Amino acid sequence: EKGLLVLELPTPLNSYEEFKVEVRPVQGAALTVERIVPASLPTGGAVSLG
Amino acid sequence: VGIEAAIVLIAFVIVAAALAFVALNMGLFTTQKSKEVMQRGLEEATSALEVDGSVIANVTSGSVDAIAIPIKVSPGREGVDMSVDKTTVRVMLPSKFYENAYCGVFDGSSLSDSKLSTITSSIACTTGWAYLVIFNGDGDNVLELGEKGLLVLELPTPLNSYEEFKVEVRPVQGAALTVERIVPASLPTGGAVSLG
Repeated sequence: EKGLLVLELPTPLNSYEEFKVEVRPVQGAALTVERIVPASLPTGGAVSLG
Repeated sequence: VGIEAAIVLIAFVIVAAALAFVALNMGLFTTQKSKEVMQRGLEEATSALEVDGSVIANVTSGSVDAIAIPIKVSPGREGVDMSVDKTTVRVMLPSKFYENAYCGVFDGSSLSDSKLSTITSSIACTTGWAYLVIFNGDGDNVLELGEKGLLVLELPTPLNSYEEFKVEVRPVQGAALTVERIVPASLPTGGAVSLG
Protein backbone atom coordinates (compact mmCIF):
# COMPACT_ATOMS: atom_id res chain seq x y z
CA GLU A 1 0.00 0.00 0.00
CA LYS A 2 1.28 3.44 -1.00
CA GLY A 3 0.46 6.40 1.25
CA LEU A 4 0.55 10.12 0.45
CA LEU A 5 0.21 12.43 3.45
CA VAL A 6 -1.25 15.84 2.58
CA LEU A 7 -1.18 19.14 4.51
CA GLU A 8 -3.63 21.99 3.92
CA LEU A 9 -1.91 25.14 5.18
CA PRO A 10 -3.90 28.41 5.17
CA THR A 11 -1.42 31.16 4.11
CA PRO A 12 1.88 29.92 5.51
CA LEU A 13 5.07 29.19 3.58
CA ASN A 14 6.58 31.99 1.48
CA SER A 15 9.94 31.51 -0.23
CA TYR A 16 13.10 30.22 1.48
CA GLU A 17 11.77 29.40 4.95
CA GLU A 18 11.99 25.89 6.40
CA PHE A 19 9.24 23.71 7.85
CA LYS A 20 9.26 20.54 9.94
CA VAL A 21 6.69 17.73 9.82
CA GLU A 22 6.67 14.81 12.26
CA VAL A 23 4.38 11.75 12.40
CA ARG A 24 3.89 9.92 15.71
CA PRO A 25 2.47 6.39 15.31
CA VAL A 26 1.41 4.45 18.37
CA GLN A 27 4.00 1.78 17.49
CA GLY A 28 7.25 2.28 15.62
CA ALA A 29 9.67 5.12 15.08
CA ALA A 30 8.45 8.66 14.54
CA LEU A 31 9.09 9.98 11.03
CA THR A 32 10.91 13.31 10.66
CA VAL A 33 10.61 15.39 7.49
CA GLU A 34 12.33 18.74 6.93
CA ARG A 35 12.42 20.61 3.61
CA ILE A 36 13.14 24.13 2.36
CA VAL A 37 11.05 25.95 -0.24
CA PRO A 38 13.12 26.72 -3.37
CA ALA A 39 13.59 30.20 -4.78
CA SER A 40 11.79 29.46 -8.07
CA LEU A 41 8.03 29.04 -7.64
CA PRO A 42 5.58 28.89 -10.56
CA THR A 43 2.37 30.90 -10.61
CA GLY A 44 0.38 27.65 -10.44
CA GLY A 45 0.58 23.89 -10.35
CA ALA A 46 2.75 21.63 -8.26
CA VAL A 47 6.39 22.43 -7.49
CA SER A 48 8.92 19.80 -6.44
CA LEU A 49 10.68 20.23 -3.10
CA GLY A 50 13.32 17.58 -3.83
CA VAL B 1 13.92 -18.65 40.45
CA GLY B 2 12.25 -18.35 37.07
CA ILE B 3 10.18 -15.26 37.88
CA GLU B 4 13.09 -12.87 38.49
CA ALA B 5 14.79 -14.18 35.35
CA ALA B 6 11.61 -13.38 33.42
CA ILE B 7 11.52 -9.88 34.92
CA VAL B 8 15.14 -9.24 33.93
CA LEU B 9 14.36 -10.57 30.44
CA ILE B 10 11.39 -8.21 30.13
CA ALA B 11 13.51 -5.25 31.20
CA PHE B 12 16.31 -6.07 28.78
CA VAL B 13 13.89 -6.55 25.88
CA ILE B 14 12.22 -3.21 26.67
CA VAL B 15 15.62 -1.47 26.69
CA ALA B 16 16.44 -2.98 23.29
CA ALA B 17 13.13 -1.77 21.88
CA ALA B 18 13.87 1.81 22.95
CA LEU B 19 17.35 1.59 21.42
CA ALA B 20 15.84 0.30 18.18
CA PHE B 21 13.26 3.10 18.10
CA VAL B 22 15.97 5.74 18.57
CA ALA B 23 18.25 4.09 16.00
CA LEU B 24 15.62 3.90 13.26
CA ASN B 25 14.33 7.42 13.91
CA MET B 26 17.76 9.05 13.78
CA GLY B 27 18.92 6.89 10.88
CA LEU B 28 15.94 7.90 8.77
CA PHE B 29 16.50 11.56 9.66
CA THR B 30 20.21 11.46 8.82
CA THR B 31 19.56 9.65 5.54
CA GLN B 32 17.02 12.32 4.57
CA LYS B 33 19.45 15.10 5.47
CA SER B 34 22.23 13.42 3.48
CA LYS B 35 19.89 13.24 0.49
CA GLU B 36 19.09 16.93 0.88
CA VAL B 37 22.72 18.03 1.28
CA MET B 38 23.95 16.07 -1.74
CA GLN B 39 21.04 17.45 -3.77
CA ARG B 40 22.09 20.95 -2.71
CA GLY B 41 25.68 20.16 -3.67
CA LEU B 42 24.55 19.07 -7.13
CA GLU B 43 22.56 22.30 -7.36
CA GLU B 44 25.64 24.32 -6.39
CA ALA B 45 27.69 22.52 -9.05
CA THR B 46 25.57 24.05 -11.83
CA SER B 47 24.11 27.58 -12.11
CA ALA B 48 27.38 29.23 -13.08
CA LEU B 49 26.27 32.53 -14.69
CA GLU B 50 28.59 34.03 -17.31
CA VAL B 51 29.18 37.11 -19.44
CA ASP B 52 27.39 36.93 -22.80
CA GLY B 53 28.78 39.51 -25.18
CA SER B 54 30.54 42.86 -24.86
CA VAL B 55 30.38 45.35 -22.00
CA ILE B 56 28.89 48.64 -23.22
CA ALA B 57 29.39 51.97 -21.45
CA ASN B 58 27.66 55.35 -21.51
CA VAL B 59 29.89 58.42 -21.85
CA THR B 60 28.78 62.00 -21.19
CA SER B 61 30.95 65.15 -21.23
CA GLY B 62 34.01 63.06 -22.11
CA SER B 63 33.81 60.68 -19.14
CA VAL B 64 32.24 57.24 -18.73
CA ASP B 65 29.04 57.44 -16.70
CA ALA B 66 27.16 54.13 -16.90
CA ILE B 67 28.26 50.55 -17.56
CA ALA B 68 26.10 47.73 -18.95
CA ILE B 69 27.29 44.15 -18.48
CA PRO B 70 25.41 41.45 -20.45
CA ILE B 71 25.15 38.12 -18.64
CA LYS B 72 23.38 34.80 -19.15
CA VAL B 73 23.07 31.48 -17.34
CA SER B 74 25.48 28.65 -18.11
CA PRO B 75 24.46 25.31 -19.63
CA GLY B 76 22.55 23.21 -17.14
CA ARG B 77 19.54 25.53 -16.62
CA GLU B 78 18.90 25.65 -12.82
CA GLY B 79 18.38 29.42 -12.66
CA VAL B 80 20.12 31.89 -10.33
CA ASP B 81 18.10 33.91 -7.82
CA MET B 82 18.53 37.65 -8.42
CA SER B 83 16.54 38.90 -5.43
CA VAL B 84 17.61 42.04 -3.58
CA ASP B 85 18.26 40.26 -0.27
CA LYS B 86 20.17 37.32 -1.79
CA THR B 87 22.55 38.87 -4.37
CA THR B 88 25.36 41.36 -3.75
CA VAL B 89 27.31 43.30 -6.38
CA ARG B 90 30.85 44.51 -5.67
CA VAL B 91 32.36 47.46 -7.54
CA MET B 92 36.10 48.13 -7.32
CA LEU B 93 37.06 51.56 -8.64
CA PRO B 94 40.52 53.15 -8.97
CA SER B 95 39.84 55.51 -6.05
CA LYS B 96 36.67 53.96 -4.60
CA PHE B 97 35.62 50.56 -3.28
CA TYR B 98 31.97 49.57 -2.77
CA GLU B 99 30.98 46.32 -1.08
CA ASN B 100 27.26 46.30 -1.99
CA ALA B 101 25.83 48.53 -4.73
CA TYR B 102 22.92 46.25 -5.68
CA CYS B 103 19.43 47.77 -5.58
CA GLY B 104 17.33 45.02 -7.16
CA VAL B 105 15.96 43.61 -10.40
CA PHE B 106 13.36 45.40 -12.52
CA ASP B 107 11.54 43.61 -15.32
CA GLY B 108 12.53 44.58 -18.85
CA SER B 109 9.12 45.59 -20.18
CA SER B 110 11.10 47.06 -23.13
CA LEU B 111 10.10 50.49 -21.73
CA SER B 112 9.52 52.90 -24.63
CA ASP B 113 12.43 51.19 -26.41
CA SER B 114 15.72 49.43 -25.64
CA LYS B 115 17.85 52.60 -25.55
CA LEU B 116 20.69 52.72 -23.05
CA SER B 117 19.61 56.25 -22.13
CA THR B 118 16.01 55.13 -21.65
CA ILE B 119 17.06 52.21 -19.44
CA THR B 120 19.43 54.32 -17.36
CA SER B 121 16.87 57.13 -17.00
CA SER B 122 13.50 55.44 -16.43
CA ILE B 123 14.80 53.00 -13.82
CA ALA B 124 15.85 54.53 -10.51
CA CYS B 125 16.89 52.89 -7.24
CA THR B 126 16.24 54.27 -3.76
CA THR B 127 19.65 53.18 -2.47
CA GLY B 128 22.61 52.03 -4.53
CA TRP B 129 23.02 52.02 -8.29
CA ALA B 130 23.59 48.57 -9.78
CA TYR B 131 20.43 46.84 -10.99
CA LEU B 132 19.76 43.98 -13.39
CA VAL B 133 17.25 44.09 -16.26
CA ILE B 134 15.75 40.80 -17.48
CA PHE B 135 14.62 40.33 -21.09
CA ASN B 136 12.18 37.71 -22.39
CA GLY B 137 11.47 36.77 -18.77
CA ASP B 138 8.34 35.57 -17.01
CA GLY B 139 8.32 38.35 -14.41
CA ASP B 140 10.16 36.54 -11.61
CA ASN B 141 13.26 37.73 -9.79
CA VAL B 142 15.19 34.61 -10.87
CA LEU B 143 17.37 34.52 -13.97
CA GLU B 144 16.66 31.29 -15.86
CA LEU B 145 17.62 29.89 -19.24
CA GLY B 146 15.83 31.65 -22.06
CA GLU B 147 16.07 34.93 -20.14
CA LYS B 148 18.64 37.58 -21.07
CA GLY B 149 19.98 39.85 -18.33
CA LEU B 150 21.74 43.20 -18.64
CA LEU B 151 23.33 44.51 -15.44
CA VAL B 152 23.64 48.31 -15.32
CA LEU B 153 25.81 50.56 -13.14
CA GLU B 154 25.08 54.24 -12.51
CA LEU B 155 28.39 55.82 -11.51
CA PRO B 156 28.39 59.50 -10.44
CA THR B 157 31.59 61.04 -11.92
CA PRO B 158 34.04 58.14 -11.89
CA LEU B 159 35.87 56.63 -14.85
CA ASN B 160 38.05 58.93 -16.97
CA SER B 161 40.20 57.51 -19.76
CA TYR B 162 42.57 54.53 -19.39
CA GLU B 163 41.86 53.47 -15.80
CA GLU B 164 40.61 49.98 -14.97
CA PHE B 165 37.56 48.94 -12.96
CA LYS B 166 36.45 45.65 -11.41
CA VAL B 167 32.87 44.42 -11.01
CA GLU B 168 31.94 41.26 -9.10
CA VAL B 169 28.54 39.63 -8.57
CA ARG B 170 27.96 37.37 -5.55
CA PRO B 171 24.91 35.10 -5.89
CA VAL B 172 23.76 33.07 -2.91
CA GLN B 173 24.35 29.89 -4.94
CA GLY B 174 26.87 29.39 -7.72
CA ALA B 175 30.20 30.90 -8.68
CA ALA B 176 30.85 34.60 -8.33
CA LEU B 177 31.23 36.41 -11.66
CA THR B 178 34.34 38.54 -12.20
CA VAL B 179 34.40 41.33 -14.80
CA GLU B 180 37.40 43.58 -15.48
CA ARG B 181 37.65 46.05 -18.37
CA ILE B 182 39.73 49.07 -19.34
CA VAL B 183 38.31 52.26 -20.84
CA PRO B 184 39.69 52.87 -24.36
CA ALA B 185 41.51 56.01 -25.40
CA SER B 186 38.88 57.08 -27.96
CA LEU B 187 35.65 58.27 -26.34
CA PRO B 188 32.85 60.02 -28.26
CA THR B 189 31.19 63.17 -26.97
CA GLY B 190 27.93 61.24 -26.55
CA GLY B 191 26.23 57.91 -27.00
CA ALA B 192 27.37 54.45 -26.07
CA VAL B 193 30.98 53.31 -26.47
CA SER B 194 31.99 49.65 -26.68
CA LEU B 195 34.45 48.33 -24.09
CA GLY B 196 35.14 45.10 -26.00
